[PDB]
Amino acid sequence: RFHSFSFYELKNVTNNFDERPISVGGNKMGEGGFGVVYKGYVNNTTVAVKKLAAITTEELKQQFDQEIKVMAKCQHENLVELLGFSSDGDDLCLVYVYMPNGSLLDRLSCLDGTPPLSWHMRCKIAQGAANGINFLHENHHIHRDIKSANILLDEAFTAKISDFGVGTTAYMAPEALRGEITPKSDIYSFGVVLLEIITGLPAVDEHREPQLLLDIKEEIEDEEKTIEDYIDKKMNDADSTSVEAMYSVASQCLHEKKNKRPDIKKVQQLLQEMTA
Amino acid sequence: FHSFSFYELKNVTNNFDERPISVGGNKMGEGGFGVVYKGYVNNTTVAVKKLAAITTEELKQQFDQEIKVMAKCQHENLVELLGFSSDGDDLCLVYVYMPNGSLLDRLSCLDGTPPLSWHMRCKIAQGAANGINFLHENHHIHRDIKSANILLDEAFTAKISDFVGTTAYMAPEALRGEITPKSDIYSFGVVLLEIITGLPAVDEHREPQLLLDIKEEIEDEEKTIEDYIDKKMNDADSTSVEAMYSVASQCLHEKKNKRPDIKKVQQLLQEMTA
Ligand SMILES: Cc1ccc(C(=O)Nc2ccc(CN3CCN(C)CC3)c(C(F)(F)F)c2)cc1C#Cc1cnc2cccnn12
Ligand SMILES: Cc1ccc(C(=O)Nc2ccc(CN3CCN(C)CC3)c(C(F)(F)F)c2)cc1C#Cc1cnc2cccnn12
Ligand SMILES: [Co+2]
Ligand SMILES: [Co+2]
Ligand SMILES: [Co+2]
Ligand SMILES: [Co+2]
Repeated sequence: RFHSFSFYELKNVTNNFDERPISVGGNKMGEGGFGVVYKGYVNNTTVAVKKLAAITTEELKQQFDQEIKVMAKCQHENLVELLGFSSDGDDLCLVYVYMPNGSLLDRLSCLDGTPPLSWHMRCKIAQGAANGINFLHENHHIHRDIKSANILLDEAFTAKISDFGVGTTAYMAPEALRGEITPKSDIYSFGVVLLEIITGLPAVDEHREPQLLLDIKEEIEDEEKTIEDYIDKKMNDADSTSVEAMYSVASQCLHEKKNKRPDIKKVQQLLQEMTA
Repeated sequence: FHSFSFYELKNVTNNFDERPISVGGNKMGEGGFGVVYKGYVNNTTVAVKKLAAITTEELKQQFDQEIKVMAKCQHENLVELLGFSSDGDDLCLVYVYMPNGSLLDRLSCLDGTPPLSWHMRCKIAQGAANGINFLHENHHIHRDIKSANILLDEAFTAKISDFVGTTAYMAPEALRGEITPKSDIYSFGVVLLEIITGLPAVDEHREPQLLLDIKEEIEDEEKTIEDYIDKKMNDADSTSVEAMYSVASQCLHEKKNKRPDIKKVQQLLQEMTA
């Protein structure tokens, strides 16, 4: 299943856990979630290495085992993969396969000058994220934090659902803001994600009206606006038909009432008929 | 310049097909008192403004005034007027087509074009400043300086164009009716903010709605310029970004006599490039 790494290999491969950012040539790509994450290269693969730091050194462990426990079950083309771990001396380390095209969020915003995603590619990424969510649901997992920053992209730009360390309020369904734990909340957050894919806009912008992307649904329903007004201008290949089809899916996902939202298999089917 | 027969530009524009170019028509846009069409003649891709109805002979006077000013405005950084057509009706002005469109469209990455790098943006700023400087040396006030009026050729060389004012770009004294080149400087400062941020000059749904108001926020230290930098560049170092922001801040001074003149702006952008 998992390759058992030794802490000292992981130390050597991250260049002794170089803390300088990769933009400068170091190995540190991120922080947060009770650990720092470093780019490395092991077993002929570029990898992401999360080294856990120290609150209560036993709850760290708790989280360490939990992640391995859940990641063991979750293996799918459209999920991020846990290569292995190290329970070895000094620290705890988790090793994931590195996705070189980053998050869907960064590419939608064209961070660092990457070219804009085409509509074809956007459609395929939506289908893939839907498939990964479907795997999570079929096997009785709730993601509880679906967002564009939790969708990574590999060399081929295939969607890989991730969960970096109760959710993100700009993506949260009303019932989830009230404490309910259900997959239908995942479907709602995914509807927000589809709005991001269509518009290229972030989910929340404090300096924008509306501040929340989901509210554009209202503006379109009250016919103060239309979807064409919000289409990302950074594509030349987007046809009105399939854009409206994706918007329909997203709108159905964003129903305030959780039992009126489609399940993930329904979404899958609608996104299929979108490009069929 | 070249005198065209009206039927020639009619032939070359597909009889002034008014459908937009995206539909397969020839209409590039709506400017001044006429419509702008794409055409091709004499080994040159051209933009043809056909003027329409406003008193008719004042139309002819504007036509003649444009030919007179553009006839002796030939510069690397200005739009190049190729010719015209005055036989009967209508009046037509022919310019050389700029295939990379306007700075506004490229800053917004319209139709999926890649984002302009920081280096390219700096060279475009310098070129636009050179065009303004040419205009000002020859005692011309532009009166409508905006990113939509900065075109770009195959090499991304900035070309100033014109087709009163745009309120998101206007200096306070220009809003009160004054006519001075110092207003041009203020508008250029807005353009520089656009180049830094990728943001449009006005956004009705944004706080603030006017990009120029970010200066206040930065000066009132509610924010920093790094908060506003376009994310769509990987080559923007903090030093030269802050340098161009300084230039834009000086250009945006409310007191017209406290703004630098165009040559000082050229010097400052120059030093920014190092
Ligand atoms: C450091 C790191 C830590 C954790 C995870 C991670 O995604 N863990 C994960 C945990 C649980 C679940 C499923 N559960 C969710 C909770 N829910 C309550 C139950 C179901 C899933 C899921 F993928 F399946 F979704 C993933 C990924 C990375 C990464 C990475 C990485 C790889 N390449 C790059 C390139 C740039 C940045 N990162 N990066
Ligand atoms: C059709 C057309 C007509 C006119 C002009 C035009 O800019 N005329 C102009 C007239 C006067 C002046 C001088 N100022 C003196 C002081 N006066 C108060 C203001 C005026 C200047 C100036 F360049 F010098 F600025 C320019 C450009 C075009 C174009 C075009 C074109 C070509 N390719 C493309 C690609 C995309 C979009 N457009 N486009
Ligand atoms: Co604020
Ligand atoms: Co001829
Ligand atoms: Co350089
Ligand atoms: Co509104």
